[PDB]
Amino acid sequence: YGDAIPEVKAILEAKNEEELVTFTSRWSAEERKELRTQFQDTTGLEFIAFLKKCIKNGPYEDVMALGWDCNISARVNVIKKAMKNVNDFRAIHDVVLIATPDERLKLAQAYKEKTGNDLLQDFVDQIPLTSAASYLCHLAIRENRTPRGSVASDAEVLKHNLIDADEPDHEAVVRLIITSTADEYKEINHRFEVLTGKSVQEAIETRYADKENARGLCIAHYYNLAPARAVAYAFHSAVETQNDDMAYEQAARITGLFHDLHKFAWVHYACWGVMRDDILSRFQSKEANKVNFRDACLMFWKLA
Repeated sequence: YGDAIPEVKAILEAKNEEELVTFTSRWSAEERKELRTQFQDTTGLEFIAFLKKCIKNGPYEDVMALGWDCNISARVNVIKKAMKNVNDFRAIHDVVLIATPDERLKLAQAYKEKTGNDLLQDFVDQIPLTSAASYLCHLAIRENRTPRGSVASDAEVLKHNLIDADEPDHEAVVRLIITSTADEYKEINHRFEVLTGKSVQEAIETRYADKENARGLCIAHYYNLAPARAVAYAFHSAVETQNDDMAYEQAARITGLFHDLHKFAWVHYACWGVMRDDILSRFQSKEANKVNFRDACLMFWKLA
């Protein structure tokens, strides 16, 4: 790290976003953490804040700042930003839906240590229970997965609420999905497809006109099938977003949080296209804070 510290300090001082990408590519998660520690010991500067001070704000900065951090710290930062003003359910969902029970516990602990408040209590105070999106937030952190031995009837509950009913029972749908074991859910999913001739994704996206709602339910659904499939869907949802500010914001977060943990998202993305090719095609902005995002994104996903 002795040579690498002055190397990256100089890259940052030059605002050389291109070289920052290639520099970052050299290091494992364990090495990034060690490098930040030594960087601060040697230079007196906390690495992430210095990176943000040097690199102009936007999605390129976001992907780098999230990607260089420890994953749980990154998640805490994302939740706080998401809840500061109008709740950004897309960001909260990414954090709490794409999470093992242990990741959930570690997030709760880190969030309490950082903010002095329990995550669940902040959800209680700041997220009224109305929409599917709101129920996903609360139930994701409250409820565990347990077998029910009712695969046929659970598939019927999904058909009834997603397709047949005048209005879905949002809480019942969220509870069903969030509390399903992976084994039972694979079976529920198949039975739903047989019963309806539709994918669960299609049924959700047809029913829920609010994009945050539809997206969050699809993430929870896909997580049950495979964690990296939820990540692939979320990435797809970013790619197909017409508004560049939003598409790049979402892609930066998803990449920063999940590029290592869910490295095989590209396997599941193949449903929609070749992930490498779509990153290249989609992220072509000339805006200064976006121009180098594509290359950062490819690097973090090992698709360069």
